[PDB]
Amino acid sequence: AECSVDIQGNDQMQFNTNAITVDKSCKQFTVNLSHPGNLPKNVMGHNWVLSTAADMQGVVTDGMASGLDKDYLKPDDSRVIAHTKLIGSGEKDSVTFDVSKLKEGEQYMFFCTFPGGSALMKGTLTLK
Amino acid sequence: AECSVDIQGNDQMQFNTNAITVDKSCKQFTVNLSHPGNLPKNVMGHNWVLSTAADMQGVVTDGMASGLDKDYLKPDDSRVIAHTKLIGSGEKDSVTFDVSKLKEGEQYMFFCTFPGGSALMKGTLTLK
Ligand SMILES: c1cn(CCCCCCn2ccnc2)cn1
Ligand SMILES: [Zn+2]
Ligand SMILES: [Zn+2]
Repeated sequence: AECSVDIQGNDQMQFNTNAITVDKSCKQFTVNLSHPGNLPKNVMGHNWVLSTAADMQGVVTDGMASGLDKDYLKPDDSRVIAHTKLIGSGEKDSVTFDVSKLKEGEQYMFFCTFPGGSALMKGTLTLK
Repeated sequence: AECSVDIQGNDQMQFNTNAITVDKSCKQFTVNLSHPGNLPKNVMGHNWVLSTAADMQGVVTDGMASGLDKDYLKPDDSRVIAHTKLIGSGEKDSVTFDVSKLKEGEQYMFFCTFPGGSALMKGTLTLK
């Protein structure tokens, strides 16, 4: 199954992968985010958020400053290329987005925007 | 056993108590901190740290800005009345301090200074 990827965030602040490759010839791409482990959303929440490498920092800072009610994202943060809901243990969220929103030779980062000082629940994303 | 208290911080960011009362007639007071649950120091670290209510904020901010090597405390933070080591799952640390360092009618706060989730692992402590 190209044009999708299953990804997990555990009670350890770990994504089960840190490099996503998106196939140049997908019209759309889907991220299937789950949470094993036993910790609730308010303690060990994870979302999967996509931005350019450059924007990641800003998106995170403004995101944490948005609070739990906003899934730790700034409302209408135009830097956020795509994102899932914030999930807790045993929950499950998907996000599909147009691959046309991605550009060749750019660094993208995926990450979780839930609080933790110097991080980071992060990973790279890239076309191919 | 007055003049001491056993206190736990779990994989949930929860101290097992949030109000400590120090007996006016103890010469010294002892806090026995332990960590049930399974998560390592670098994920779910807990220390027990005591300051005035006033100082708590600055101590926490400068503490998180100190990093894991410094047990998330500012070196020689003179606002820190007493503190334990930072511990992970299965670990155990105690701290004794002079009750003379406490003053009647003042709000004191105990807290973990590890970089948090939704809000802070707080509690109160009072002379009586
Ligand atoms: C993934 C992990 N996180 C942070 C999980 C919080 C861990 C809290 C540990 N802690 C906080 C205060 N004392 C101990 C955000 N997204
Ligand atoms: Zn997370
Ligand atoms: Zn802690």
